[PDB]
Amino acid sequence: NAFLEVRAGTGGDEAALFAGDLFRMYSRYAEARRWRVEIMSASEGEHGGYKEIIAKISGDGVYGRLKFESGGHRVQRVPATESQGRIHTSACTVAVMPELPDAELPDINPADLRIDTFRSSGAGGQHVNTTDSAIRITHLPTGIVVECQDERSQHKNKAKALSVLGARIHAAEMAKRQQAEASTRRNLLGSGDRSDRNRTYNFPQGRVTDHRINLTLYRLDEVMEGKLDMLIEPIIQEHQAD
RNA sequence: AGGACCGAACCGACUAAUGUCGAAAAAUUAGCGGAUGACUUGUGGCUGGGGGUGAAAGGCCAAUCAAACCGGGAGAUAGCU
RNA sequence: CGACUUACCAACCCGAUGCAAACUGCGAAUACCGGAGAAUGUUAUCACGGGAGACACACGGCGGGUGCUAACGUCCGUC
RNA sequence: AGCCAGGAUGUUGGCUUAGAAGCAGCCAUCAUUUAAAGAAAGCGUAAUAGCUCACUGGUCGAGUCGGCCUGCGCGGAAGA
RNA sequence: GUUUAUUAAAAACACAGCACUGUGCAAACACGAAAGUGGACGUAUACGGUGUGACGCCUGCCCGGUGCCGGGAGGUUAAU
RNA sequence: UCCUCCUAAAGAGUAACGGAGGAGCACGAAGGUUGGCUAAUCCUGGUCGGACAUCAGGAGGUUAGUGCAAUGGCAUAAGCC
RNA sequence: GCUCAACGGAUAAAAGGUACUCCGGGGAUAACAGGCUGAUACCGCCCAAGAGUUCAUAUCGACGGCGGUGUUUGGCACCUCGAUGUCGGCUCAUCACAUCCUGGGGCUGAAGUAGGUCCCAAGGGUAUGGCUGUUCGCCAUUUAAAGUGGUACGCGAGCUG
RNA sequence: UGCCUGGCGGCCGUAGCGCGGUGGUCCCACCUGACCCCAUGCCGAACUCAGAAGUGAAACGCCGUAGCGCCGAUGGUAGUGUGGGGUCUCCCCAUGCGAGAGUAGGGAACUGCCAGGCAA
RNA sequence: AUCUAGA
RNA sequence: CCCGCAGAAGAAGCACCGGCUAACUCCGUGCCAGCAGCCGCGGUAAUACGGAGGGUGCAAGCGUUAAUCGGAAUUACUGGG
RNA sequence: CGGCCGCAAGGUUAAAACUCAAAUGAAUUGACGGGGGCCCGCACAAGCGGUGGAGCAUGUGGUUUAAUUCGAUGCAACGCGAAGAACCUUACCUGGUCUUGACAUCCACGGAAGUUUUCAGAGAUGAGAAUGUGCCUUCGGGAACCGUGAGACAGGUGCUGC
RNA sequence: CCGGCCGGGAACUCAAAGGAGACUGCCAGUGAUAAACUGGAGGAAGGUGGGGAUGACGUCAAGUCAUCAUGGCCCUUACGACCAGGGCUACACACGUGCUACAAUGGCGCAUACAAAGAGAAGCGACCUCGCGAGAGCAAGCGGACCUCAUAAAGUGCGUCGUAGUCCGGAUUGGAGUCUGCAACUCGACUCCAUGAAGUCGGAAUCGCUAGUAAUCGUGGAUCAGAAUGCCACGGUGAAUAC
RNA sequence: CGCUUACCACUUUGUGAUUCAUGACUGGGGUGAAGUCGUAACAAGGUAACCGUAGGGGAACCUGCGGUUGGAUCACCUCCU
RNA sequence: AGGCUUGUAGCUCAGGUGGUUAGAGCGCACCCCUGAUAAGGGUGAGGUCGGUGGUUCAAGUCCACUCAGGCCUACCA
Repeated sequence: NAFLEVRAGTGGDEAALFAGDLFRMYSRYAEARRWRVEIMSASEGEHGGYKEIIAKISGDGVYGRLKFESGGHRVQRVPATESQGRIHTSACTVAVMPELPDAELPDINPADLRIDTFRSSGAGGQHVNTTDSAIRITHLPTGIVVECQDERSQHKNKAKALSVLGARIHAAEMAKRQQAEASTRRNLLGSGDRSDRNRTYNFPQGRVTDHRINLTLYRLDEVMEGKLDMLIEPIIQEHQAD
């Protein structure tokens, strides 16, 4: 499965209105091969279409069919918000991120946990001077200690020092996963500007050129309702070339 | 000139050691702060106990103070020892 | 809207087998109330009157709650 | 129970032709030679090979193997 | 500068300065059953109280609550 | 404070900050008496009507009802008219 | 005529602080320390699917089981309230061994050098500084090694505070 | 006294359900009609009256059959009073009492008082 | 109130 | 510094070509690749990018870069506001 | 920033890196003003009947499909191109078939054109069988048609109305 | 034989040709004694009489390369050509223009009146008969001022229904038809019989219209074998309003 | 010769002045063929704009006080000029 | 750890006490205004009321049971 996510680039009104019409294109493509498409979030534009539309597509090998659409898509047409009638060039950017499911974020294995019970500091009287009532727990494979020294009994210090320990293994993992989301998305989502990045869509000539495998399909009605079979297929051939 | 500076008398009491049945019911020895001032001091007054006085700590009021001391109600009361 | 099949869960009834302090179509020993009969017991029994103490219990046997079928623990019953 | 003994075959199986053959799965789990033995447990393989095993003969030659009811023991069992 | 004499000398207290408020003098307020004395032989540039604490840049919004103040209509209301 | 069950050891009684639940009312009739009656839940057939309204029959025999918590009861009925 | 409901009802009518405190008492009842216990803690053992290039058992071992010690926070409140000075440091130690080093072995997924792990062994040895009152810990740099503990988490009629 | 039938019982499942037949001269159940006594939260279905033509169907009774209930030993086991014992949160021994379940089986009742019909 | 970016 | 010898024999690149600036068309790409002193070219028919042909400048040199002055009467005294 | 000045707010004196090939002044022709004046229009006001609600006809978008041909898409597209889609038209799809071709000129040979008829196939088509062999004379040929051969090509309702 | 059907006649209606006609010609006022405006006469008509064609320089990088033509590019055993079936008519919906209605100034039944403009030969098609009706048989005429479509309808008279989702409305459907065409299934039009739904003047907004206009009523043509509620034209009746 | 004295070079400590690097964070500036919030300015720019200064405000800004024309409309009332 | 109090449309809240019926603002969908967007105007849909089980004729409500969020308390030693 995959996350198809189309952010609009240059031409912030027009390419919003066009990112509507890439989302309808792969929308028309996923309905052809019978895949579930679902708009998880959609920031609408000003005059139609979207500034970003991240929509999970599930199905049967969605990622290998659609991993080649990440990058820019430069759009030559006369716009809708054009009262002088000249050509304007814009761009949309697409990313395709794979499914990547979840596993249990803490392994709460207390055989890894060095439980350090020591004497409390602060106030208490003769109780502080003698009872320990303070606990460091050290998750050894991660090196995250947390010291809970809150209450008089050490048990309600220890259960707290296992709750906050579990939440810090959980948040310190979720920053690795969430760190690697935008680490890869930035590399795939281009700079947004029209320097050609992985296709064109040239409506006055009627032509489509994917820069790699310099295809020169003149279709543009056989592309704008799915039917990009001839678009993708030589790319997967010259991707199984390596 | 100065609630100015350094410093004895003088007033005080930040620090350490000694002393803790001591030389002393708060001292000594070596240092220490103020030292013409809102200073300090002699002698005589004046305020009296739910009252005094307090640059205010519940501090001081005769070695006693979150209510003096003495005599009385009184042989209080004591489910406590 | 005719209808469709199933690698699939499963009510009642049927047969077999278990559990229950707050289940009983069964049901003890003991205990308790009552009457009859000896024997033994310095009337041990009861009612009324004077004087109290005491109302902090503890462990061990058994039947239990509770606790971890922990405690020289804690709470009951009986000895 | 020992011991110079013997202890295969097509089945390099077809089968998932990536190897599996006795030795990662499927599995069927025939039958020959027969004094007798299996279309098979474990190592070594990349799998082979290689070392072995239940069984069958000689001689030696007498009991031998494994359970139940049990009695007492042993280990598990380390402190200031 | 002052401070718990006899375990605390400080960041506490006080201070100059600022503000709010009360007081028209037989002053408020205080000590006094009371006469009376202080305030002050002073009179609002004076005096008492409360907070804040030189100096510099400043001191925002809330009158619902609890006070204080002004009002006096209507209701309730004492002795009579 | 009170009611019901269990603990509570087959009379009664019996503790715990033991386990579970209710009460601080209702009713001039839901009281009395006489007379009459018998459920719950399923199945079959049936107008809209339905798994669940009313009908008829059958199975079943108190799994119902009892003004309200639980125990004890209750067809001679204490339940219904 | 009373949610006199704290329901055998003290009033017709009543909230708090005291680390400024005081008195009468109690170890009838708490904080420290000892005790009995062992939930918790730490340390062993059992079975074994797996992890280890095949291989359960060099090494780890899930789901579950059985015990030891009296160190931890606890349970109980048995001793002490007509007083049993309570943390850390300093000086001084002393025992246990479940050994950190040194000494002897077994296995190894042991070529060597170096290791891992397990058994025996307590004779001696076992840091110096920064930070924090700190124990603990983090860090720097050593070392053959920087052991875990009992001793009122030893030691104030020895010191400090 | 031999056999029916009705009432009132005793008794309370060895007695009650099933399944199979069996009776109508009386008795009983049905059944006929519903002026009127009387009734219907509608309805002579039930309750009440006046009857007998018919039927033994339904019920009621009787007889038979184990398919079920049901009753149920003997012996053992469980518990357990009292006294001792242990390898103690549970067992044992001596001793007294002794279940429940299941088994062999038992079993489709017995019995009075009166009244009517029969054979005597 | 606003009307991006290719004479 | 002179003769012989012998054979056209041993001897031409570099920049530019849209306006400024002398010198043009075709093909290749299609805001890409790229150029550029400024103005600006390339968005499918490019005298501006790359190659060909042709031309233009200069020449054993040609171009870029760097530095100075000039044009800049854009530091003005000559010679400005 | 540094100095000086100020109680402060601040003032005064006064740069640099960097960025862009512009910024500016006046004046002109327009366009625009929720600036002015004068006019105009079914523009409003004055009246009449409607659309939007219903049902259908028709066009369009959207969606669907194998194809739902292509174009027009404020005013100035939407009963428009279309003054008329069963077939044809038809350009679209599915399936069958053809390639100098359904369409024209050349070159070469052959074969009058024309009629009639049968078999297969959805049909295009192939496979045939009859039938006539006439209009001018180089008469190895003319002129109307027709089949084969390759090449010059024909063809395109393919693309750009930027 | 009351039929402009016959003799006949050239008045008139009409038919086209040529001509006259209206030009601020006339008058008064008013105005810079100027253009011009208001009113009045005459006049069928009054001041561009009512209508139409006729579209300046330019504006939209407007529309069409699919009417045609052409630059460029492209395919040229294909995107070219032929053939049969399908499609351009699909249907969760939205928008535009229309047609029919919601009724009683109306529906239905009968009798009856009053036009213009057109089209017609591999056409229009009488007459007569048959069929309930679309239509079918023979068929006269006419390339037409004569013959044919072609009964004009709203109108008027007389009944009738009495405000009902109805004798309103006509969708939708079922059955039988008829025409044209080789062919009516997707997908034609029209008739007959049964069917009889949504609909009771329509939200916010919104359009056309100043006179024979709006509104309403019927008719004809092109396209065309058939197939319009569209387009193009024609006449009937015929308003309110502008301060 | 030696010794000594004064002068003085390297060198060493003290505290500064300056410039050059460097610095967690921070203030404004510039550019960017797209973003968010508004519309402050250009017409009387829809409240005339702008200068100084003060106060407030998400921001352009808004408001006060003074000033300038580098501001438009003036047969709309009314009529005397 | 207890004790008290939230959970209702896509978001923010009433509705809960008081047992029988689900609303508001914004958002969203559709149609007008507009050259076009915003604003605006007209029309509309949208909930098993945090999941679980009882009582009751009936659970959004009433009692347990939790789950996610919030505040308070957690002291003398």
